[PDB]
Amino acid sequence: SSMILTQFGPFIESISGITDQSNDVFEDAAKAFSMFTRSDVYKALDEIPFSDDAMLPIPPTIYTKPSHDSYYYIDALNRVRRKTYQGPDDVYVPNCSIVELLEPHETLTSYGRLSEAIENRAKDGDSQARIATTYGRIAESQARQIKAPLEKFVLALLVAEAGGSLYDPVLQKYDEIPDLSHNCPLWCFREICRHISGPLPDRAPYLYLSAGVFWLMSPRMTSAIPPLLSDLVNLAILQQTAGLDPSLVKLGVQICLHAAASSSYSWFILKTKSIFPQNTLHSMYESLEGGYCPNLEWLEPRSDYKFMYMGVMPLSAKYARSAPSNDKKARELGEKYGLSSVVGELRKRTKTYVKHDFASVRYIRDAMACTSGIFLVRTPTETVLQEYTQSPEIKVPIPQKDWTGPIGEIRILKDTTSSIARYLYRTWYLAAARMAAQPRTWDPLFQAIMRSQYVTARGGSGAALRESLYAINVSLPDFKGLPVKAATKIFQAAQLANLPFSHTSVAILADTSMGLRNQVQRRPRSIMPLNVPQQQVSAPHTLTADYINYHMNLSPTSGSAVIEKVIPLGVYASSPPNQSINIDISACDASITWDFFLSVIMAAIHEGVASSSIGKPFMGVPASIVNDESVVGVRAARPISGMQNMIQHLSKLYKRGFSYRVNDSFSPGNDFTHMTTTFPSGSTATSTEHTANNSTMMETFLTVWGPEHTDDPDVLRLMKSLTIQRNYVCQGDDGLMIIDGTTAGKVNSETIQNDLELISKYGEEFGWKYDIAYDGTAEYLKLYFIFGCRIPNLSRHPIVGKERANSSAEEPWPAILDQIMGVFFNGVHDGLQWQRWIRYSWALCCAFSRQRTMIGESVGYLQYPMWSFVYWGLPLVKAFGSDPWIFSWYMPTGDLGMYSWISLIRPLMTRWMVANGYVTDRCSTVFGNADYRRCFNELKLYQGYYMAQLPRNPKKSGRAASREVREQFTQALSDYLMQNPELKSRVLRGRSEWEKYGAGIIHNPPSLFDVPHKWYQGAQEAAIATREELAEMDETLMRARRHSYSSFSKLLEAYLLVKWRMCEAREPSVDLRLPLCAGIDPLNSDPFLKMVSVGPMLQSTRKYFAQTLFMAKTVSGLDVNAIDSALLRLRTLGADKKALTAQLLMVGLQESEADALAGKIMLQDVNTVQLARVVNLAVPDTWMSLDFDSMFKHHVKLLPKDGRHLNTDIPPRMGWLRAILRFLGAGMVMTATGVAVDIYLEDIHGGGRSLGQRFMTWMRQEGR
RNA sequence: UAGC
Ligand SMILES: Nc1nc2c(ncn2[C@@H]2O[C@H](COP(=O)(O)OP(=O)(O)OP(=O)(O)O)C[C@H]2O)c(=O)[nH]1
Ligand SMILES: Nc1ccn([C@@H]2O[C@H](COP(=O)(O)OP(=O)(O)OP(=O)(O)O)C[C@H]2O)c(=O)n1
Ligand SMILES: [Mn+2]
Ligand SMILES: [Mn+2]
Repeated sequence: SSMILTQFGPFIESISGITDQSNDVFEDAAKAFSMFTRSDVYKALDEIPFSDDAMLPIPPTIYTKPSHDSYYYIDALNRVRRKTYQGPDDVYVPNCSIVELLEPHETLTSYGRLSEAIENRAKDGDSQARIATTYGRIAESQARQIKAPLEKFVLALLVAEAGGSLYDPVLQKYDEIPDLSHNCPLWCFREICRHISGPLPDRAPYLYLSAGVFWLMSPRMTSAIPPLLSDLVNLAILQQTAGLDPSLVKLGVQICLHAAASSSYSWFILKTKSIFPQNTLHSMYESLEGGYCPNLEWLEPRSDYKFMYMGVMPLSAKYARSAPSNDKKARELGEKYGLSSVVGELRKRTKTYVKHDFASVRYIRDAMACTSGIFLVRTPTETVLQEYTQSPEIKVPIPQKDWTGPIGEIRILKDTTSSIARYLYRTWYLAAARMAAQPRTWDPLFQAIMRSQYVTARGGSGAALRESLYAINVSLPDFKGLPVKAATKIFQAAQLANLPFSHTSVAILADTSMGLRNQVQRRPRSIMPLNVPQQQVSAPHTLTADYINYHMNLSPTSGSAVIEKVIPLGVYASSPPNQSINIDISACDASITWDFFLSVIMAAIHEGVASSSIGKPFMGVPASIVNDESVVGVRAARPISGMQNMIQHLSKLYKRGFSYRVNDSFSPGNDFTHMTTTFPSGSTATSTEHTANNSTMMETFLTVWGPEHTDDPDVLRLMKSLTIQRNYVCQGDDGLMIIDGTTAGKVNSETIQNDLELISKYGEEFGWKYDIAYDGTAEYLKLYFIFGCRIPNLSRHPIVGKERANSSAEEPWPAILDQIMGVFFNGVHDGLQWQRWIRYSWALCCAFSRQRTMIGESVGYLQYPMWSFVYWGLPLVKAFGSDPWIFSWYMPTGDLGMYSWISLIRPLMTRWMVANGYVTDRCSTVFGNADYRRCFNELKLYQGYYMAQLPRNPKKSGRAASREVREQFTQALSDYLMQNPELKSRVLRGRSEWEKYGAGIIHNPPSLFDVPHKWYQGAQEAAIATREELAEMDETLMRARRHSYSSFSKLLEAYLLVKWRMCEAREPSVDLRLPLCAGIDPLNSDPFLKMVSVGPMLQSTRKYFAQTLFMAKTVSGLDVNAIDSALLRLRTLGADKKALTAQLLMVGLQESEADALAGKIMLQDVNTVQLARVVNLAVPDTWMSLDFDSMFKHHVKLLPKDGRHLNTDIPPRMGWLRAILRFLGAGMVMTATGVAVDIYLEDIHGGGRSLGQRFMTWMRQEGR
């Protein structure tokens, strides 16, 4: 550690709260990090005096593996294939030797890549060589699934931990987290690597580079080492940052060692990934004595996902685990994978927890962070053959006699059918009828929005489309000479802009390009990038599904972020006396096929949409005539609407299937088109469509099937009390059945058990394998709940992992900084120990803040000041002589965050500056007699501040674009969007109108006329950048670093004029004995105190924020939040109604609607969150789990604590000020470590009137 | 070639 201490000494102290932070120390540490060689990190690791408790037997078979050759073969189709040994799954990268297939590197002599000799032979066609290349390429691919070299994460850990225990400001004592000599993962990482390198000077087992991956030329290396080491690094860091229990951590190291020990690391990891969850989470409290769980009320209407805390629910034996015991299967699983030692130890400990509290949920949490975090990987060929193969087993087919004759491509489900499809057809027909009945549906704007949905900078199988068209002799414009990426649906849009639907129809049957996705703890999944025509024709399906989800069921449309997965619902569902069944349908996409679902859905839509769409086109598609054979004998032609014409063509595609074109870059010679009946995932229908069928079938069960298949009085009662509108929440193939409890306690376990079994049997009837889980736990959208307590699953957020499906290289340097920051926020949302996490993050950041730059022998260095990270969100540990750890990780981001920490130590800063020579005669309103201008330039605070706001990736704009083709393109884009003359006309009105009532007031008028321009830029920025464009980006960051400044942003200089008074601590909003999120307990002071004082966010953030906008959606390309800002800004700038009416017309609204909304906007009382956008203030993501709405409303007093002040009074017409002011008060409160306090407006320098004009100036100047 |  002397090697680490000597080199990072001062820095270590600055991030441990012993000494102040400063850019000089920081940048020097950065330079030290940059000059540490890989092998030096292993040397540093050797200096560590590991304890015996940190050691465990390392399996010798981890080093001696067979040849890859016996693990592959060539099939009847000549494609290289993985040869199965452990079962159908055994398709991943096998654990084998690899050195025998390498050629030493020219320079890094001890490292090697795949023999170029082997590849050429493979490219020739040699079977043995192909096998070898494939294994070589996939093994490498498995190794690329990480953010950067493992040594950087390790080094930062060394630096951070060299600081020793941290003193808690609140608890007023040092934490007791074991030091590194007790870190078992680290010991393994060192020993495993040392054993491989052996007598070699190079200590790294492999090198993660740009030129690819290189293996250390040791006969001891294995294709399983990269995954293994990556797993150990994650555990190593968490044992120190999440305060994980070391005894548990060793259990996780064992599974991993067993994984590398097996014949296929990934396969093994996959087959055992439920060990920790099963022997802890899903087995808690078989016995229960005490503890408290939340008591929540689900407000009406349940669709709002809005809840209210009502105190605590005392627990007792009355609530012990009633769900079936998983013991048997659990022990079996352990026995089958040689892990019965671990499974047993876990069962033993789980039984010792007889009280529900912080301690026990922390144990579950700790247990679950130990699961491997690797992104499983296998060759494309295999994913495609394993995912587009299985077909649903419809145990009860829809009788052939139940269909009418054809009506084009569809057949009507006779209403005489006794098939369960009867009800599936009803829901969709009904929905379709109501959707097409809506006036909005026929509005030129809505149809424009729809048509813009799939016009994105993403792929759409462009090549296959261009050739399907060529087959009918139709050539698309090539826009030869444009600097935009051609494989964008945006490019596609332009090529089709001026072509009749009848000419592009054939494209609906074009092939589909390959697209893949690797996931943590899951198998890779293939994706279907549908083309514009295919997406167009899919509309009716998508809209009818949306109509169902919005009006007929209880469903969520969530993303991937924890902030949007409705946490409140899980707390409710899992709190006794409530119970929940976690439903999931396995092989969902393979389950939605023509034979049952699609052939019925198409018919339903096509018929329920008939009368309202009659005699009308839709989204570009024309009406037409189709052959009719419904009735027997009677065979005529039928006039169908454009909307119907879509279903007509879509039905044709759903019937034929999809031609998945597989170009496997990992398996030489594996080129082939595979036809599959699996449902498309890249379809705009996918998600919404699966959510609708889900709830529809559940409705049919509870309402029809169920009741008809059982006379059990209780099961019938339980069922009757369940409605899909109140008790069943779902998204996609995920379902959460919430059985509310009574005063008599919870519903009988045996009656629930009976119910479930009927659901299972019910699904076999239409080819759906329900994966039902009834274990006392609530699990929805990978969010884990128990007794009202949310259990973060850390294993799913690998600190070093990163998905990399394609062979393409990682993004140039700067890019990694955004990834590092994301790692930090995860740690916040996941509840890691705040001080330990913040310190490590500073280590990690410093370690990635410097990059070597080239300009042609002009070897300089790019360096981000420590201040840039603050701008990005990382809280300061100690600065300007302040006390240590006064800043919380809930500190806002950007300007709002800068204002907050600076406001919290204004005096401190001023005093410090003066005491160091930065004195002046001019008294600053904010910093008194401090020479802040000279100070902030010298500390690189201004520099860091501005550098933070610069693009972290190369810009492609500015590439030479021959004006003429440049105009042809944006024209086609325009035509696509401006298909319907009525819409264009709407915008032209908005324009001439704008020139009379709005032009001049603001300068950001959003307009549909901009979209074509934004679309072009998007297609541009999607293209690969040049080394030149890369040099330009550096120069930019480096120019801002040289430049010196005299102020911050106009907005921030305004916030600084506002002073506050921090007061008495708030009272608890929830019981302090109440577990809400494992990890957030009295051992994690700041996160905890904030949780208790501020309160948890009990409403769905998606539903909440949807209430802060006048318009939900707009044409893709424009920003709903932008539009909201312009309208409110015009109003604040005193613009006339007519002016707002003009803006709305420029974005697509019909005058009637425009004038109505404009008039409505004018008189509304806009809420804090919505109003604060006029000045670009946004609720920090980190705050999303807290009740920020209460804070704004009841704990940020704008009335000075001691009465009215002249400066504090708010001018009549400047009420909007109060909203901006609220964000500033909360910003300081949330940034201050400890309990939320009540902050009181103390002062506004030039007064509120001056402040308002100041903000108005910024407003009217945006975009000039 | 890399989707919603
Ligand atoms: N349409 C669509 N749905 C997605 C996507 N990613 C996830 N989902 C949906 O949300 C669900 C949760 O998926 P996961 O893949 O577990 O993502 P995650 O939510 O980020 O998991 P984590 O807990 O580790 O943060 C599965 C699926 O129905 C995506 O890219 N597109
Ligand atoms: N990047 C992703 C990931 C998932 N999905 C969609 O999510 C849906 C179901 O989610 P999973 O449960 O994750 O997929 P399954 O195929 O059902 O997994 P398996 O039975 O193990 O659960 C189907 C799939 O198309 C998607 O469109 N895009
Ligand atoms: Mn599933
Ligand atoms: Mn699912």
